[PDB]
Amino acid sequence: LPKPILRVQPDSVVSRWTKVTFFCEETIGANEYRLYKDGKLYKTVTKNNKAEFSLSNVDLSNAGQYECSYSTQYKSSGYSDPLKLVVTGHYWTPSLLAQASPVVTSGGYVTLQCESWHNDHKFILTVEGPQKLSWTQDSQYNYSTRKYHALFSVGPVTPNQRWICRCYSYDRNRPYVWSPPSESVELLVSGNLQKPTIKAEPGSVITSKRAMTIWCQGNLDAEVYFLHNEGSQKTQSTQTLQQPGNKGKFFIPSMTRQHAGQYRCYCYGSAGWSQPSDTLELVVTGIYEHYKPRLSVLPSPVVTAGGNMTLHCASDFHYDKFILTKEDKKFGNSLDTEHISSSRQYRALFIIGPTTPTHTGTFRCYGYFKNAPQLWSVPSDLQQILISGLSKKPSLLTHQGHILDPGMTLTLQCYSDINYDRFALHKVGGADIMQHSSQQTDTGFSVANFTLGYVSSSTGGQYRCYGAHNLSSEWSASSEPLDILITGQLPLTPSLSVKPNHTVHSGETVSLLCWSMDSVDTFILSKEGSAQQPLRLKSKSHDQQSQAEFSMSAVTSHLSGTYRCYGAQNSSFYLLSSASAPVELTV
Amino acid sequence: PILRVQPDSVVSRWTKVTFFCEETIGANEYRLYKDLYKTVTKNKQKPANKAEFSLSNVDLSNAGQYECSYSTQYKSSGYSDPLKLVVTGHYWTPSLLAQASPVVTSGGYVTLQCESWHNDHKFILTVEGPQKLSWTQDSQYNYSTRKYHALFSVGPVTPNQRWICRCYSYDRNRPYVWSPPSESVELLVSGNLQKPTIKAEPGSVITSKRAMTIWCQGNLDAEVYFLHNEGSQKTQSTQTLQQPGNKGKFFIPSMTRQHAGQYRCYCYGSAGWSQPSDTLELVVTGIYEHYKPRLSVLPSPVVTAGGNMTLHCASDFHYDKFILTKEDKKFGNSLDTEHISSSRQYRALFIIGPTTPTHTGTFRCYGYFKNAPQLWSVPSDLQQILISGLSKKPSLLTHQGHILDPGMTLTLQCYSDINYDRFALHKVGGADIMQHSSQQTDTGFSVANFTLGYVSSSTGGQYRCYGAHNLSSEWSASSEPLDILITGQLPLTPSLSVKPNHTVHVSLLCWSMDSVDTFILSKEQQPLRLKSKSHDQQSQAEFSMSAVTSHLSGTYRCYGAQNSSFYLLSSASAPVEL
Ligand SMILES: *[C@@H]1O[C@H](CO)[C@@H](O[C@@H]2O[C@H](CO)[C@@H](O)[C@H](O)[C@H]2NC(C)=O)[C@H](O)[C@H]1NC(C)=O
Ligand SMILES: *[C@@H]1O[C@H](CO)[C@@H](O)[C@H](O)[C@H]1NC(C)=O
Repeated sequence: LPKPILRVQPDSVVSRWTKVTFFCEETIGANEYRLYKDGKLYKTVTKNNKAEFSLSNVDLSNAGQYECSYSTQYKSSGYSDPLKLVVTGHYWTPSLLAQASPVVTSGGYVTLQCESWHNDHKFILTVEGPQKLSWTQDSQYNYSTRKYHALFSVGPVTPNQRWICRCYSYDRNRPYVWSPPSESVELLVSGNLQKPTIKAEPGSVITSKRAMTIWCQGNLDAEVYFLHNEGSQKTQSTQTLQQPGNKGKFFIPSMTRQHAGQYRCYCYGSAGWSQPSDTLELVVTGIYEHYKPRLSVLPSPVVTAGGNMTLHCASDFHYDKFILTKEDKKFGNSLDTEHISSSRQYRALFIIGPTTPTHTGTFRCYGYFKNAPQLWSVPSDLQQILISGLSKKPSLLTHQGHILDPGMTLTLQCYSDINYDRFALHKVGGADIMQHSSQQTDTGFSVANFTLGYVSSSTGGQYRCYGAHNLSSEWSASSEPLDILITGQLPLTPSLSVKPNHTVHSGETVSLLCWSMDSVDTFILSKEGSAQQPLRLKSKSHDQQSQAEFSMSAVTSHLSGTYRCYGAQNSSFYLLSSASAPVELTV
Repeated sequence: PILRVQPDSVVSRWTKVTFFCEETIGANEYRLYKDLYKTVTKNKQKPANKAEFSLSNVDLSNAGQYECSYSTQYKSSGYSDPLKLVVTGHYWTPSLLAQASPVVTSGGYVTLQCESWHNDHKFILTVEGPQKLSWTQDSQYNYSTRKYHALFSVGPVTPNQRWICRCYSYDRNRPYVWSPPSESVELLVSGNLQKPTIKAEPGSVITSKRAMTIWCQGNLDAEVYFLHNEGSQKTQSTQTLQQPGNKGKFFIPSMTRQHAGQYRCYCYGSAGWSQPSDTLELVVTGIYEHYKPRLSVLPSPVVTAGGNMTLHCASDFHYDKFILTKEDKKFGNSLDTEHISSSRQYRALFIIGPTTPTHTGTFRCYGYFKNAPQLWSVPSDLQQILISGLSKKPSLLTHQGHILDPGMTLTLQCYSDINYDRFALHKVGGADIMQHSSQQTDTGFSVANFTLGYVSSSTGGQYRCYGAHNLSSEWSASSEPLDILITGQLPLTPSLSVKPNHTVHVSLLCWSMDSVDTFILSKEQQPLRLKSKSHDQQSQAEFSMSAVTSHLSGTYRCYGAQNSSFYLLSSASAPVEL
């Protein structure tokens, strides 16, 4: 019979009072297995090819050499190579933990629990001060954690003394006398002096794994600043930058989940403790990366001053609440998410009161859950809001004509008699807003180049322009609407007709007509170099053909003539048909 | 003075006590202050110089803090060190007090002390819940206060259960026979759920003895909101307005010292406790009304956008710090007070970075001490700041003429081509700024009439004008300066002369024997300035024109002025008609 193999989990060197299991692996199938400890029968396991020997809570006596044997009814033969099980004792140093938090109001108590691995009857808590205060407690035994502990209630805490606690344990009459001390647990006292001002230089919202600093500047007689996280964390700083005034540095290399939450600066000085700082809430983003939210604005990203505006942030994921932020700073408050039964979206409408110039900026929305208020989602694609104002209306004129072809490039241009430092272009129905600086032309007024790429079907619409000053943050009023029309998209093609003679006199009249057998809702007259708004007429169909009369009264030589006519439908108000054969009239 | 008690400060019940107020000086009257309680008058006619305050048969109500004052008729000054008078009861009912504060972090302990005046050996602390938790402690005896007490450490506190503690006392040999309970002390748990938003409708800064409301709106699954003052106070509200959402009402009839400090809203609901609200700091003003501070601005109450500006608030009293407020809201932070050794003033300079339109408003400054950060002084006389902007320059014209004499009323008028909703007038060197509504004249531009009272010597100066829009908070640029000149202030009167002919188809001269620095020509129009060259001890000035037109025909007068006052003119000069 082949020799068996004995395994141990965990490793052969185990700490005291920890469960261990002996695994006896054998390829043959054995009716029973026998574990021999130091040459004596210790255990016997029957059935279940591998058998286990569980030794929960290993004591010092259980340490030694072990052997496993496997047996069949017909024969047993093999003894395994012995594996030495070694038990390691525990340290005598006790553990001192603020059972609630180091925060204490003046004249109050904070409960501290001191645990250790001693059979010692009594524990001691001492405070580092001119007078030495001691508390003596008996050791209680917790059967679940298998550890001896004792709770202390230090106090009453006076706001003039610095409280640093250390724990000791001993027995009354044993040679080893006292145990080594625990780690110093310092209490945070809510004094009566003036509160320090806590700030965050990068901001209160930081993406994960990035650096940030937390500084609180308080009284000039301070000595030590404490940065207490409400997630039960505490950082201590003594060396503070003296210039200018007392400023306590707290640096975090990379933000994680354990660094988010509310923070308060506690301050001890020459005149005692001080009132705690304001609750600065830190927020770590970059979690929940899969479902990025999306934000949009109604009715337009540019609204008049003092008007209704509703921002809409929704996500396919079941977020609990949505929070809006402007720039890197929090904005407004949190709103619950509403589950639309149809669109499968969790919605939240950020209704805003009468608009103010302060609302102008860059908005983002985040998603998070109630159980983790400081763990936000990935930021959403930014949505820029620009509230208009009551300044003088700039003018938006277009080189190269209104009605364009796909193969030409349009560069929009906005100017204003008032010296505006910056101009903004907006397309009605769009979301993005383009901002360009203004250059001082020789005529003395500002001019902004708004370059636009190759004209495509999307480019047609309505463009408005706004002005602003450098120091100012309030934008101007809207500029007169600008209709950009795109030709050559609709298959239908109209035909043009002229009523009278080609050579009309300086006072003659001409009613022209463009008609088409195919259905056309509106017709548009175009002039060569039509920098002017083309004339739009609805179409009245006497025959199966749609037609429209563009009457001309008291024509002049400047009006050389009218050349092409275009068709349009109600489905797309500003996407025009192809051109009609040109017709040149001469006055 | 020193206040003595016989017997000791801790007296048995129903026993007579006497207060001795010993003072080396002789005082006409004595006043005992409890927490004015009694007054004995001895106008030195009485032999003894010390007065007694007999409190026969002391009950529980007499316990508290006591102060004695001694006064001379001409002055009173001294308060004595308060001696805590403790009355000891014999009854069974115990008292339960949160030794620190009801605030608890989830999974922690809060120490509660239960004291009583009985010889009961054991105390019990019970929590009001479905599961019954009990703590049994032996009574420790304090020999100083002669009262039996026992400390309890309730916990661990779970953020899912509502913790309401009541204390009982009993005897060891018999159980189930408890004494009546103490007042229910409910712990405030710092949960992990979403934090409520705490607000104050009137504001965070309120004058004393006035009413205010504190509302915190949190989760819609809440049940009870707790408003905990960091001065160890707690208000509980259950009935909340359902529409719209859960809103907890907290009303205070009159604000006092005990209502100031930082407040936080703790919230318990169906899903457990929640993180406490933000630390809303309440401040009660109207205290220290004796020494009102004063605030001023340099260089001018109207500065250009993005410029240096320093606000100066000082007071004769030794305040620790000064705080600036805009409107009813706090602004900036606190600044230490600097004791100027010469002017006996405690100074604080509020330096402001590059100006922003948000700084436009109404500023006040308060004084307070470090030991009481929420007890501020009486508000100072307001100082209004109006930051200018980059809008189009308005125009400033004056009906009824520029140069006026006293006993006349001047109505200033400011217009601008841009539709401005509101106009503001400023006088260079002044502090106040006048704001008027705008009138839309038929010409298409806005116009504001700025009425000025009876013209006096002080009223002369330099007035500027600014424009604004309703929705906007950014003001316009400055309007061209307007110099107002006052006639009839200097006794000397100059004379004018014309050389050629009465009927011109010419350099004029205004002369004065007395020393005169500058001369001012006036048209019966922007006045003309002439410097004086002193030939033969007389001052004179020639005004050349190099050309003449029909419009220039008129009556021209000259006034005198000195460098000491640029806008205080002399009396009128005899007319000369061209
Ligand atoms: C704004 O755009 C125009 C063109 O889009 C710039 O230049 C003018 O271009 C037209 C024809 O394209 C010429 O007839 C003009 O003579 C050009 N003007 C000048 C001054 O060269 C114009 O310069 C742009 N503005 C700025 C500040 O770059
Ligand atoms: C066309 O115009 C010419 C002159 O321009 C005129 O003589 C002629 O009669 C006109 N004919 C018609 C048909 O209108």
